[PDB]
Amino acid sequence: YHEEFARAGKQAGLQVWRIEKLELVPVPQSAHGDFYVGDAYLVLHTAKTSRGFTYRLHFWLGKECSQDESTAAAIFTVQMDDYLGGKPVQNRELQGYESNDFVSYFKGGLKYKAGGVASGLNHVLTNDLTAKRLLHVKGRRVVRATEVPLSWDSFNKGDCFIIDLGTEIYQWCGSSCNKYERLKANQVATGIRYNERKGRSELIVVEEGSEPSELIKVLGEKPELPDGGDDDDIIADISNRKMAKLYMVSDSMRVTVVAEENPFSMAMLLSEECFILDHGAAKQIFVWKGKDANPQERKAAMKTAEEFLQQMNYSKNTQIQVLPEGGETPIFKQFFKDWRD
Repeated sequence: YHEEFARAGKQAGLQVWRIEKLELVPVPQSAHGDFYVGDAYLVLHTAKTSRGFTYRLHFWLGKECSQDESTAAAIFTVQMDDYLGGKPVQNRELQGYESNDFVSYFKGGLKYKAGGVASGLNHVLTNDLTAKRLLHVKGRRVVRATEVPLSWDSFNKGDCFIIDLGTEIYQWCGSSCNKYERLKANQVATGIRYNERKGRSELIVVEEGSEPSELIKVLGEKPELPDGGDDDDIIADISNRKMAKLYMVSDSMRVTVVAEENPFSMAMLLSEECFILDHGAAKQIFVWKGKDANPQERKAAMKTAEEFLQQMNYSKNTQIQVLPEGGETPIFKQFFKDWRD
């Protein structure tokens, strides 16, 4: 019913919408990758196949968005899903914990902008040039630029920071950060100048201990810098250990174990029921919904999955992927020894 659903999934490519006071508002192509820290988004990826149209539906939740702001995103995803006839694959995306597939849609990386709809902020593209902000650039695999308070308190020796003053962008490189971190932060700074300023802006690379007068004017005198925190985010352990479990959901919700170790057999998946493939140790849980399974139980898959994490004492930041029968992902299918299409 909401106007945009009519625009959704018509042709191949990526479509980003931001939930603005219970309404779907498109996010322009240039703004793709920028997400407000206090907002909820809907990301739809359309793939053309011979005949077929394959959908990868994602709902991104901001760190500062409310419980009710999060609820609206979940409803919109359910409405979008049945609007697309239960053909799409749904994913709950959490800020700083989003999946590889979601991450792969934005080549320049992710930009976490402070504020949101409550601060009156828009994705409406502007020449701008009046901007004053600070971006903390972190991550080796995935480049994440986070909007941090524009002061020396945010700073650390081991990382790269981008001071965006509008007409000029400063790439502050910490004394103890390597070549890879410098290049990645540069790509973000080049991204602002070209994408947001149209190349009018000027890029100045700044070294710690050598900051210009303009920088120390806004920021003030530079004090001692804390040693760069080593994030060393958890990386999947490679072994011959079979860490996945197969569960069947029996309506609150009751989980019954099907298989105590992967590889699973395709026959275990019954069209009459909803299943949970647990790979919680590797940060991923999958909700497989049978074609002849109860429709009310199918719609509550996201809620069922969140309850599963809580019951099995997993982190609330575990990746949730909801799959319809026949719309299984290559990652889900590979847990099976006898997968047949």
